[PDB]
Amino acid sequence: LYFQGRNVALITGITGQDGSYLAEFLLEKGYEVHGIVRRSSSFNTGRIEHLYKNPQAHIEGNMKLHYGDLTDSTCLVKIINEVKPTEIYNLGAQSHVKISFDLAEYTADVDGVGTLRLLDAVKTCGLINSVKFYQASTSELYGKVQEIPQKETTPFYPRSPYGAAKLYAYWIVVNFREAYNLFAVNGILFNHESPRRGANFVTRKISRSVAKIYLGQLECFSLGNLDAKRDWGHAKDYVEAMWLMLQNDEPEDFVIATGEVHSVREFVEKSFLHIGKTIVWEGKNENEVGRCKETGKVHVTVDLKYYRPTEVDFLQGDCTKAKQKLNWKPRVAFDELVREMVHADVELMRTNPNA
Amino acid sequence: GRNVALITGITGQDGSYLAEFLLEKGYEVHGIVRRSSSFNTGRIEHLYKNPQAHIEGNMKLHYGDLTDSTCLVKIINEVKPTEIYNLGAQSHVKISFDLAEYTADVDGVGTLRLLDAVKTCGLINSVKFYQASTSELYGKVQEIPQKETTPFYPRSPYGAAKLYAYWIVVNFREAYNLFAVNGILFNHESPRRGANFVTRKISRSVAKIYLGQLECFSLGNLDAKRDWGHAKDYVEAMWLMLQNDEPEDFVIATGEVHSVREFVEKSFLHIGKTIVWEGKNENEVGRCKETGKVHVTVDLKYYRPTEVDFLQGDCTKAKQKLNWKPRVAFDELVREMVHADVELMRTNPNA
Amino acid sequence: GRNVALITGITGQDGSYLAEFLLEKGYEVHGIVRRSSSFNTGRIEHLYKNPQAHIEGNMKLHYGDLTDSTCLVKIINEVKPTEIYNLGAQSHVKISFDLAEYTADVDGVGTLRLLDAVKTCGLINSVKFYQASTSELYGKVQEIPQKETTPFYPRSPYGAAKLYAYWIVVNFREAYNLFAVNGILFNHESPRRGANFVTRKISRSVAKIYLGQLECFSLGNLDAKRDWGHAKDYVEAMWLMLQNDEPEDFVIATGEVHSVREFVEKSFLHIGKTIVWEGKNENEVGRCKETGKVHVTVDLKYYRPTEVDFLQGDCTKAKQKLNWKPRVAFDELVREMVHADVELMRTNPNA
Amino acid sequence: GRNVALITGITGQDGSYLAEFLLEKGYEVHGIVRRSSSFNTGRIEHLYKNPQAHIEGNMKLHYGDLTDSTCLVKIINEVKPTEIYNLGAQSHVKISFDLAEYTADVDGVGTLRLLDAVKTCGLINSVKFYQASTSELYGKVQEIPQKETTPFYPRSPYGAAKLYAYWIVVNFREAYNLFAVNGILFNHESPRRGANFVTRKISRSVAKIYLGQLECFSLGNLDAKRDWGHAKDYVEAMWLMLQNDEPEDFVIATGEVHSVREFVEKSFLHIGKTIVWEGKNENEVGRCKETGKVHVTVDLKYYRPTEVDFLQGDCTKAKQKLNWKPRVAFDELVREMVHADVELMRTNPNA
Ligand SMILES: NC(=O)c1ccc[n+]([C@@H]2O[C@H](COP(=O)([O-])OP(=O)(O)OC[C@H]3O[C@@H](n4cnc5c(N)ncnc54)[C@H](OP(=O)(O)O)[C@@H]3O)[C@@H](O)[C@H]2O)c1
Ligand SMILES: NC(=O)c1ccc[n+]([C@@H]2O[C@H](COP(=O)([O-])OP(=O)(O)OC[C@H]3O[C@@H](n4cnc5c(N)ncnc54)[C@H](OP(=O)(O)O)[C@@H]3O)[C@@H](O)[C@H]2O)c1
Ligand SMILES: NC(=O)c1ccc[n+]([C@@H]2O[C@H](COP(=O)([O-])OP(=O)(O)OC[C@H]3O[C@@H](n4cnc5c(N)ncnc54)[C@H](OP(=O)(O)O)[C@@H]3O)[C@@H](O)[C@H]2O)c1
Ligand SMILES: NC(=O)c1ccc[n+]([C@@H]2O[C@H](COP(=O)([O-])OP(=O)(O)OC[C@H]3O[C@@H](n4cnc5c(N)ncnc54)[C@H](OP(=O)(O)O)[C@@H]3O)[C@@H](O)[C@H]2O)c1
Ligand SMILES: Nc1nc2c(ncn2[C@@H]2O[C@H](COP(=O)(O)OP(=O)(O)O[C@H]3O[C@@H](C(F)(F)F)[C@@H](O)[C@@H](O)[C@@H]3O)[C@@H](O)[C@H]2O)c(=O)[nH]1
Ligand SMILES: Nc1nc2c(ncn2[C@@H]2O[C@H](COP(=O)(O)OP(=O)(O)O[C@H]3O[C@@H](C(F)(F)F)[C@@H](O)[C@@H](O)[C@@H]3O)[C@@H](O)[C@H]2O)c(=O)[nH]1
Ligand SMILES: Nc1nc2c(ncn2[C@@H]2O[C@H](COP(=O)(O)OP(=O)(O)O[C@H]3O[C@@H](C(F)(F)F)[C@@H](O)[C@@H](O)[C@@H]3O)[C@@H](O)[C@H]2O)c(=O)[nH]1
Ligand SMILES: Nc1nc2c(ncn2[C@@H]2O[C@H](COP(=O)(O)OP(=O)(O)O[C@H]3O[C@@H](C(F)(F)F)[C@@H](O)[C@@H](O)[C@@H]3O)[C@@H](O)[C@H]2O)c(=O)[nH]1
Ligand SMILES: Nc1nc2c(ncn2[C@@H]2O[C@H](COP(=O)(O)OP(=O)(O)O)[C@@H](O)[C@H]2O)c(=O)[nH]1
Ligand SMILES: Nc1nc2c(ncn2[C@@H]2O[C@H](COP(=O)(O)OP(=O)(O)O)[C@@H](O)[C@H]2O)c(=O)[nH]1
Ligand SMILES: Nc1nc2c(ncn2[C@@H]2O[C@H](COP(=O)(O)OP(=O)(O)O)[C@@H](O)[C@H]2O)c(=O)[nH]1
Ligand SMILES: Nc1nc2c(ncn2[C@@H]2O[C@H](COP(=O)(O)OP(=O)(O)O)[C@@H](O)[C@H]2O)c(=O)[nH]1
Repeated sequence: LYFQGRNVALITGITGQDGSYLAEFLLEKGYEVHGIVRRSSSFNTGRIEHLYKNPQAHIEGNMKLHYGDLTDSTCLVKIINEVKPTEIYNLGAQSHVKISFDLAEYTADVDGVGTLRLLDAVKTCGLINSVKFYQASTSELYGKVQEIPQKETTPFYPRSPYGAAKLYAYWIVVNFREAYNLFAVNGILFNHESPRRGANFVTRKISRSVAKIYLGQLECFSLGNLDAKRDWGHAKDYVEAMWLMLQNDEPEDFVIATGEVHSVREFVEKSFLHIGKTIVWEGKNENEVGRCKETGKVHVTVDLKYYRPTEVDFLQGDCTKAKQKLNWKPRVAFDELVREMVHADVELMRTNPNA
Repeated sequence: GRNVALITGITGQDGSYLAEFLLEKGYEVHGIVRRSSSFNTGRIEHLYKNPQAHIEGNMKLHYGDLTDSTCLVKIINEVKPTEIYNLGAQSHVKISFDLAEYTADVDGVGTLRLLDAVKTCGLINSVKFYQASTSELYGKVQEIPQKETTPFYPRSPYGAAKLYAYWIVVNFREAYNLFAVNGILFNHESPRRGANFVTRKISRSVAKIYLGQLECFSLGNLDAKRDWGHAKDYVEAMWLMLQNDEPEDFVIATGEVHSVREFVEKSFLHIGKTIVWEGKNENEVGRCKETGKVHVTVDLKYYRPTEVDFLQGDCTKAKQKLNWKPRVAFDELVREMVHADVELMRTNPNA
Repeated sequence: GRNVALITGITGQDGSYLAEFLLEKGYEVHGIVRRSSSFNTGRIEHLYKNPQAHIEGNMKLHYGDLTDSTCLVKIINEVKPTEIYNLGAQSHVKISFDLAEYTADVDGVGTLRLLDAVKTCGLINSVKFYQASTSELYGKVQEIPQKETTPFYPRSPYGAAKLYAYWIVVNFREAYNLFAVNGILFNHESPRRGANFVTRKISRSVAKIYLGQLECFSLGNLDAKRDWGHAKDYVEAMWLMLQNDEPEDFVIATGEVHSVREFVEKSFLHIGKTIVWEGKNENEVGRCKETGKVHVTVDLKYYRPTEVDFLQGDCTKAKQKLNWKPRVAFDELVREMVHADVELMRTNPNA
Repeated sequence: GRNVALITGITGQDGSYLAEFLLEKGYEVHGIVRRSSSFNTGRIEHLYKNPQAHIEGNMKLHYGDLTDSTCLVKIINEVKPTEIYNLGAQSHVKISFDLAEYTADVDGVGTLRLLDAVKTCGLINSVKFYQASTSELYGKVQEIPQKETTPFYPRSPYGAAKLYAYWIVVNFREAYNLFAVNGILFNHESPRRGANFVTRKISRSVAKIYLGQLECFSLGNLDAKRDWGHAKDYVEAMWLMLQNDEPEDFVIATGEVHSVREFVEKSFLHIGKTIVWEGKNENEVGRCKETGKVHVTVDLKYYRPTEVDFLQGDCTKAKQKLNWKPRVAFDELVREMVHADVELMRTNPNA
């Protein structure tokens, strides 16, 4: 049964980057934390296995995991009915934009309709007035940005099947809030990174590749659009904002961002500086290369296979509303983020060159 | 010289008028029809070459479903259309609250399945694609009237699914140079409109009352306001949007607003009865002034959890670029629908 | 005790007869109806309390779909049935080859969704569940005649989907002690049979030929042999299966076999014509002895890629345990269908 | 000629051994990999041309999912494989009871999606298709031993989904003349086996106990009896089936039966411990004879609602027609698995 003082979180996507930090953040506050984990042929729990009570035996304590999938309605109802959460964080998703162009229907089913399935499970279980629901929305919703900077009232313009699926999810969450008075909020989070970031997102790809070059495991790597500009924060700061949004007296949507913009090119330059290399760019378009000023070796090339058919050229978030209402502020700035990711990947690649 | 149209949703209101419109222009018209335990082709069976033997001529029908990717690829490969009109949908807003996932799968993901089939079949640079978008996208309207630059604010699972479809069509246009357009059509009605949409519900019920086959019927929100046009005028806009030199999205509307209550009042005037209202909210009833008899009541079961209170479309862009303009105005629409349902109900009291 | 039935597929042939059968026994009958752009309730509209107003009495209808889990849970939680008859299906074998995935989703996974909805609602010990299984499971028959223990060998995507449904029903029975049964029904027909199944296609076409509305029609495999009963007899067997003390699977059939050719011959005799066959394979035609006119041809588009040549059911187990026996035999079934279709086609040549 | 394999499920146990096998035979090997938030390629990363940079040579990987029809068509159309091995599946029986619908969509309908992609792509005449069928199809075994003609009786949602897949493969073979075969493989294990299948759970746990990193572990049904072979031997059989001149289904098994209890006993013997059993049912424990410590308990949460008590395969047909025989017998299998897991746990106590 529900009672005041019992805090029970259900996290979809607990094995991902954000889920892993959010689980840690909520455990520290004394929550019982439940997560939904996909069945996989090998365990996919590497980011959260340190949160077992006994990590050698994989015995659970205050973090409890359940097999499920956002495409299986019955499994979501069974889990929610057993857990009776006070807070639900829907972080599960096919979260990669480039992959969404080749997996557009799967991305729609998980990222769009899966949000509806989870909301519908809350309603089926009779929990509409018992649970607070956080939806992981995204600055990708702004796509071809209609305003600079982007805030909660900037109109959406998605540019991928991922963005379209997340737009459905955004509005179905609003509809449950308005139709049924579910406390449900959209966190419109701008890009956020960490050493736990998926390896094929651009920041982690750069930090991994720079680490491999530093260690002699790699000579060169390829990127797509060097001129893309992004607002990059640290995932550990942003999961705190997710929790603050469910602590708010009223269910409101918020932009969470740093408000500071950098290019992919700058992320590359700063990463290489951390291994003592100055990158000099030469050429243009798909023939642009990044050369080490000291040695003259080409370390970065461009490959059109990494371009997106409809690029998101520029993102910059204005989080004034969150600063005023939630008293949220980012604590990690861009330069520290880059150093932390390169440093962590150098250590990772030293231990395991196949990592 | 080749004009081959493929219409999903050909059995519905709009598909039936669009089929007639394209046949009149000499198109070969193909339609996708759902398997049904009884035939669902009543609106188009007059377009068979031999309607007694159900033998096809220039309108050809194919079993399929917007939730079955393989069947869509198979049909598009066989037909090789030059124009595709995606009119198929679970199109009812109230039903979408109880069938939210089905509505997402057909109206949202089904649009992606059809676009993906176009791409799979190698047609991305030859076919022109029309998406049936909707004024329901404006939902809780952010401007009056609503135009192409008015932000969307959907208010039902139908609206949210159609918003996904709107943007996935834009993405296929922008990513792959598909000639694909969104028709943002405001409400449009006809004697072929589904019986549980408000206008046809009213005209059917008023017809039955005129013929003494019914005494009373119940509605939901009487003060909802809508921009109502005639479906036969609007399918022409769909075709015009694919004739345009460049693929653009357009609002199609009359720009004139009336309430459900006004549709009731005008419908009853056509059968010689003046409705006067008494009471409030779910206790409001509509009584014939001349006889004192109650003919209209309100039932909360017909309300929607999140209502769309007001729609009024501004189709300036379509007027200027497509030269489209509506022909049937509200008063004629009501008269036409009441007259047609009187003729139908005369033939069959159970209709 | 409470007698509340939930019928999926209530608008179909069997659902319409089962609803009548259960209403006569005093049940409250609930059905799940697909949203459709025209109403699909023609077989059951006479069961409204007021058929002119479409007001429900003891038969109550709910919009839903076997591919929407949430909707199924909502309906089962509202209705709390004591008996569930899962008759809803894409039931056409030929169309299943073009709609294989949709047929799997509705006929196979939909049965699982309904069973899971029962379990989700906490009714696993409180409901009896009937699954509409089919002689198509025997496909390439491994025994003649076929009984409950005959090994299955399906021959179409419909057969495969129904076989999944058969085994998931058995698994719910064995794993969770659900009172769930498979009715393995052989072909059953009626004047309400879908028009594109072979028996109704023949009876409709013979009627149209009698009335001068049609000259000729085409069939597929004339040599297919079937065990054909009357749907009205067979819905009684479904009910008897849920009255049984223990959940058991049963074959329901006549045990008598006739060819499609024979059904054609007997149907034409009821309009006073003796059909005489000439030619072979795709060139075979049936000609009226009295007039010399060709009335039947063969068209390969009606062949199935993997035919089911022969079905003959052995219903000894049901005769012994349920005291079930069919009341309508083949000759009376034919007469009834031809007679009903002449009446229908006289009233409407486009029917 | 051209030898290009497409392996779904390449990241799994069998896919990793099959990829190795086909690369050694000179094939270009393509694999479909699911998007995952961390890479799921641990079993095959040594097959990159440069494993430090994850650069591909003769093994090429493609993102996809068996539930996404468009992605399968794109991959198959790009690869143009000569052989397709459908190993991708939710392959865990206990998990299938909680994930019944997902298991149906991937293991059942996903097989149809892959077959339909072959057909869509025009490859029906140029590809050989292997389906990963399973002795779980026999479930409550209807013959002992089980062979190709033994009737199936599945006992889980996994079994039911794989039964759908088996018959849809047969139907593509018979309807469209696709060279498509069902490998009916009995249980096969290796040091790459998923950690929550019973053999690998035992070997992992015995290794952790040996190294003092675990005290005890729990099992479900100790008395279940299985036919266990080595995955490395069995992937050769898959390839042999597609080398056959005619498409036939084959049982692949050892024909030797052992219990879970015996697997436990033999595993502990390899670390120098004699397990002795005391108690009954869920209170049964396995105790070290030497030290008196309890190392094995029983937990009903690992029981399946409908167990498969006994499997024993008869692979006479494969021995005659394929000249296949297993190289690894049960005793060596146990030894290899415990030794491998000891070596793993020495490197990483959290493994
Ligand atoms: N990081 C950003 O910059 C950012 C910005 C805004 C919004 N977002 C959104 O925020 C959320 C978390 O981001 P992230 O960076 O943590 O993404 P991530 O690392 O890619 O984690 C995705 C999670 O979702 C799970 N998942 C995927 N498909 C699923 C399914 N069908 N059913 C259930 N679970 C499934 C994954 O499981 P596996 O481990 O099994 O793959 C993983 O746990 C996502 O919804 C993402 O779209 C991210
Ligand atoms: N009328 C309006 O005021 C209005 C306004 C803007 C946009 N729209 C959109 O315009 C389009 C047509 O409107 P309408 O009034 O003609 O709607 P309609 O009469 O309800 O017709 C709906 C059509 O879609 C078909 N359909 C439904 N589910 C399907 C599925 N799963 N697969 C394939 N076909 C399916 C229906 O087939 P059955 O006959 O088998 O049910 C019917 O042919 C719809 O997309 C509607 O949402 C309508
Ligand atoms: N008649 C036989 O000889 C025979 C023999 C053995 C087994 N069966 C099985 O017995 C059952 C009834 O047979 P029938 O002859 O009555 O079939 P039918 O006339 O084709 O009726 C099929 C019913 O299922 C409904 N339905 C179809 N797809 C649906 C979906 N996605 N969600 C919900 N409902 C859906 C149809 O609704 P619409 O009206 O909207 O299409 C109709 O009510 C079927 O399962 C059939 O496969 C028939
Ligand atoms: N081993 C046996 O004893 C045995 C006996 C007979 C038959 N089988 C069948 O043989 C095949 C392989 O067995 P295994 O032991 O190698 O199983 P496994 O280790 O569990 O591998 C399962 C594979 O399928 C992939 N997969 C899961 N869901 C998928 C999806 N939705 N789309 C695409 N790929 C997906 C998995 O990817 P992730 O790595 O991303 O999870 C993995 O590559 C399976 O079909 C299994 O059912 C096994
Ligand atoms: N541990 C690990 N790391 C990998 C793997 N593949 C790539 N990377 C690292 O990922 C980062 C970005 O590389 P990318 O090419 O931008 O990533 P993609 O995900 O787009 O493509 C990768 O897909 C793989 C998949 F199997 F998923 F299809 C393979 O095809 C691989 O060759 C390809 O690079 C870099 O740091 C890589 O080292 C892998 O299997 N295991
Ligand atoms: N021919 C016909 N007309 C019908 C039928 N049901 C309603 N109407 C007419 O439709 C108009 C609107 O009535 P509504 O109540 O607003 O329509 P809904 O679709 O919301 O609800 C209807 O659903 C039916 C369904 F079976 F689909 F669930 C039944 O439950 C029916 O009782 C209910 O009215 C009016 O003019 C009606 O005459 C029917 O079966 N056959
Ligand atoms: N009332 C009505 N009857 C029809 C219709 N089409 C066929 N029949 C009658 O059905 C019987 C069987 O004919 P079939 O050709 O064996 O039926 P199919 O379902 O295989 O094919 C039919 O499909 C239709 C569909 F639209 F669904 F795709 C059209 O293509 C139609 O031309 C074709 O006959 C006969 O008695 C017919 O008179 C129709 O639209 N309305
Ligand atoms: N490396 C690793 N090994 C694990 C993990 N969990 C279990 N094991 C090992 O698996 C073997 C079998 O254990 P089981 O309990 O029979 O396995 P299940 O898959 O049924 O259940 C497991 O599910 C997990 C999941 F997150 F997936 F839900 C967690 O709940 C975990 O506590 C539970 O054991 C043993 O050798 C374990 O060491 C893990 O996260 N990482
Ligand atoms: N993932 C990825 N992104 C790249 C690459 N090269 C440039 N980018 C750009 O980097 C930006 C951020 O991409 P990503 O990290 O995947 O996050 P996104 O904002 O969700 O698309 C996008 O504009 C990409 O187009 C590359 O090799 N991989
Ligand atoms: N369908 C329907 N709508 C009603 C009824 N009573 C009032 N309305 C209102 O009429 C308006 C138009 O409804 P509808 O014809 O279904 O078309 P919509 O604009 O797409 O929702 C909506 O605001 C409804 O809430 C009723 O009985 N049925
Ligand atoms: N539906 C249909 N079946 C035909 C036709 N001609 C021959 N048949 C055969 O009649 C038999 C019964 O078919 P049908 O009535 O559809 O029921 P089924 O037994 O479920 O396939 C099958 O063997 C068909 O192949 C035809 O024109 N239509
Ligand atoms: N996975 C698993 N199986 C167990 C356990 N204890 C007993 N078994 C039995 O071991 C047998 C083989 O199980 P498994 O390795 O998962 O493969 P399966 O034959 O496909 O079910 C089954 O009869 C299980 O019930 C356990 O803890 N885990």
